[PDB]
Order: sequence, then structure tokens, then C-alpha cells
Amino acid sequence: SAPKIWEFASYNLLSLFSPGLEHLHCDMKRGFTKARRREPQVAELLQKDNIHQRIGILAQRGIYEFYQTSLIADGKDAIAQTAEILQLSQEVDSVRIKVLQILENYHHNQFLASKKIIKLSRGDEGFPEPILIQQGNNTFKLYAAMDCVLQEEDGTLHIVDFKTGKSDFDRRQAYIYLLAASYIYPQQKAVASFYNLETCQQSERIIASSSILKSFQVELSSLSQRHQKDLYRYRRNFDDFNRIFPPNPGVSCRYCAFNSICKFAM
Ligand code: SF4
Repeated sequence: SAPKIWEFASYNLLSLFSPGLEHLHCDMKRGFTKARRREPQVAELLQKDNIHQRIGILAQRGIYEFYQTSLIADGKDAIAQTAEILQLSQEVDSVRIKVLQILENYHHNQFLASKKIIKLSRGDEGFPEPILIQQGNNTFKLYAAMDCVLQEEDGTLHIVDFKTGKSDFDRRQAYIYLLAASYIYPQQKAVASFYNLETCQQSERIIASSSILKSFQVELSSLSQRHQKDLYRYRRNFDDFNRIFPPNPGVSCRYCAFNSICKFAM
């Protein structure tokens, strides 16, 4: 007889509240994405996939497949083999050439080759299993998908977050991964870093004391409650939508799935 826990937090949720990408932040976008997502006219705009999402999904799959085929060399062209597995010829050509650049970069810098792989996601999986956290009088689910976990010589776990595109690294995501690792890999030292598969730019190695992670857990617990309160307030009175999820029209609208239905779209 375990009650369902509705409260949850994740980097994705956090980013929809607190955004280098602050200019496109819009709370009304989150209102559509989370509070109105079942409305037919909203659901149909959410069922369309993005090019950057596409490049990212294929990039993760591409690293996974390149690595897999490289374990026991077969003498073949691993870049061409991986491109064939990914069916890049069926993608928009912009997408193809970016994934091919990512594969060329990996071929020249096979950063997984000699390493002890704890986790390497293919990118095709769904949401991770939740981590159930009690913080004060709140219980919430933490969702954190780790693209890559390596084990270093001294036993330290290295969480690597793969980036593509022109995005800047958001170190809050690294701290989310380090918090999650304290639950997934208990009593194991961990470090986190970012690596842009396309530009080969890397962040520093990020570590977090137990105190810093505890305080981030506090912040995520607060987020989980605020989000449920936003939803409750909207469901209690739909006419409060605009006040609960205020619009920020302008630059934000250029990359918003809901411009065709939003009353404030520019
Ligand atoms: S169309 Fe513009 S104002 Fe409306 S939700 Fe999207 S970004 Fe916000």
C-alpha cells in the first residue's frame, strides 16, 4: 500500500523554470508543455521532433555503435559502418554531415577505447528509473539520465555528459548527475564533466562535496513542490493560466512548439 508520489525533479524540469539561454525563457511554454500537454491541440504540436534533438539522439547512438564495433577490430571502415547503422542517408543532409563530423572526431579521439565502461547508453532508452528521495517532509522522484559512466584507475567514477551544437555547459546538470550518482553508486567517489562531441571542447572535472550535494537536493526538493503547486493552481482554475505561467513573447517564440496556438505568440 505505497501511495503514488507525484512530486518529481530533473534537470529538464529545472531548466523550464530557471534557464546562456535566458533570452528564450518563457514560463507559458512550460505551462503548455506540462499543464496542458493532454489537450489535443497541444499534444499534436508536442509529437513533432527537433533537429537538435535529432542530432543529439543520433550522436549518442553513433558513439555507442562506433565503440561497440571497435572492441574487436574487423578491418572495416568504422565511420562508414556506423553511418550505415544509423541510416544517415535517410536523414536531412544537415543532420548527416553533423553526425559524420562527430564520428570523424571520435575516430581521431577514441576517448572510450581503453576505458572501463560502467554505463554507455545507446540513446534509445526511455526515462530512467526514478530515485526516491525524502528531503524534510517532502518525498520526490529524481530523474537523471547518465549518457556515459567510466571507472578510472583508482576506482573513481567519471560521468561524461555529451553535448552537440553551440550550447554552453550548465554545471547544474553536472551537480544533478553527481547527486544521482550518490544514490546509484553509493560509497563511490565520482567526478563529472562535459564533452562536446562536435567541437571536442571539454569542461573541467567537476566534483562536489557531500554538503554541496545536500544543498542541491534541497533546491530540487523545492522545485518538485513548486511544479506540483503550479499544476494544482491551474487545475483549480484554468483562467489562472496566464498568471501561473506568464508569457514572455519575442525571441522566445522563434523556438517554441506552441506559437500556432499561443494567444501571445509573436
Ligand atoms: S509562443 Fe511565445 S509567448 Fe507563447 S508559449 Fe511560446 S515562447 Fe511563450
